[PDB]
Amino acid sequence: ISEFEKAKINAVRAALLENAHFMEKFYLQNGRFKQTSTKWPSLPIKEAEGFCIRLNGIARGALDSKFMLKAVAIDKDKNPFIIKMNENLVTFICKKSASSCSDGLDYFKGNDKDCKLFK
Repeated sequence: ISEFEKAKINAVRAALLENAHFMEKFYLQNGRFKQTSTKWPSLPIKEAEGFCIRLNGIARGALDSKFMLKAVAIDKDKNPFIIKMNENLVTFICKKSASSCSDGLDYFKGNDKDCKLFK
């Protein structure tokens, strides 16, 4: 049970690691220590590891200092949790849903429940 969580989380969180680089752009922009480092990560992930990566929430692209990074399980049953990426390099694991999968892989979902801080 619990092993599934961390394994599945890690898997799509690897895809969110792409988003960790995307949000890292933000880190590198907001905190420029070395100017020689040019950095443009662009998220090509819409779905990965049975979860979907979408830009949704406060924005749908880099606008302010906030970077919308969301991974939602296509199947909220096959996968009870959701993986959300915040600019703090932090993951939010919720049993709730924080968005929807526009890829139209197989299934859609809409449930709210428990949340968790993953740092």
